[PDB]
Amino acid sequence: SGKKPVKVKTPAGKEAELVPEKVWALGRVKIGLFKDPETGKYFRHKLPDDYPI
DNA sequence: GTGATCAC
DNA sequence: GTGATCAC
Repeated sequence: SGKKPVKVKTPAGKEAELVPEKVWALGRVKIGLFKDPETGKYFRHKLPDDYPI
């Protein structure tokens, strides 16, 4: 089932509400792996500090 | 330079 | 084998 959506900036520079595929703690910083739906390309982006890991 | 992850 | 993600 999907992860909680999160507002990210895409590598194109638009804000999108996207569902990460995978999330983890990068040391203290929470990181998600996202796919830009329009372009199909993967990118990583910081998650909120309270985001469920 | 570290810490984890995986599409490339 | 590693770029790229952040705050420290």
